[PDB]
Amino acid sequence: GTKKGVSAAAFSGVTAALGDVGARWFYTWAADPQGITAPAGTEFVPMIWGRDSVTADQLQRAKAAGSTLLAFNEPDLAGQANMSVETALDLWPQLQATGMRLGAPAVAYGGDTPGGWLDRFMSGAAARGYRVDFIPLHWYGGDFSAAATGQLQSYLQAVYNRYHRPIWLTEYALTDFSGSTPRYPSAAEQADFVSRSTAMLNGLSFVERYAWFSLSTSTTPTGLYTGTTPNSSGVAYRAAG
Ligand code: NA
Repeated sequence: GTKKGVSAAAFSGVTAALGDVGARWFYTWAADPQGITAPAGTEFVPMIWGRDSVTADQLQRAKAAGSTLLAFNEPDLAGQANMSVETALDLWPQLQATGMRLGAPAVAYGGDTPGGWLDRFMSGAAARGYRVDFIPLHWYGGDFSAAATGQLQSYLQAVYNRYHRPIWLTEYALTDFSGSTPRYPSAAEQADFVSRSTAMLNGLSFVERYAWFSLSTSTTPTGLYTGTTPNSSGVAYRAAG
């Protein structure tokens, strides 16, 4: 398959972990690999994370580093890119002018909601004659049962049905963020979800790429690897197509 990728940072053993897990692509939330040496066959995808990365220098660096460009990360959240739709649209021509295959900003929430951030962005892009080649999404499930895969699927399908752009899933895991501090599944629940979700994602033609959040436990408790050693979730992700 071409779909399976990961987000990553340059922790000790990252090059080995990327190859071990079989990542076809990766990204780093930045315009370059952030110190990661990718294994052969693992494609880096640059990102323009927020307003401060919309510079001629960053855009040229991104275009030198890869072929596909991801736009702003969670502009809908104050603790992430924290950007209005208007600001994102006004910056958009600079990203579009790279000529790269271009992903929408990845909203944290509400991608299928009429009048939400993504909907207003896509509507304004269409009105302005802008190009948006694909839509990357984020999804963190708070229901840790076998039902989680179908919940994720329904969100992806809703966003595809609304805008008819191919979908990337650039962050996903089981994590309940409803509370003052994140709540996580058991290791077994997580590994089962990795298996079921990747099988689902591999069968949806409109999902081009997906990336578990994240490769390393140094990034998040939902990490797949500690150093070069996969946990049961990393083993399940490695086994996925
Ligand atoms: Na390029």
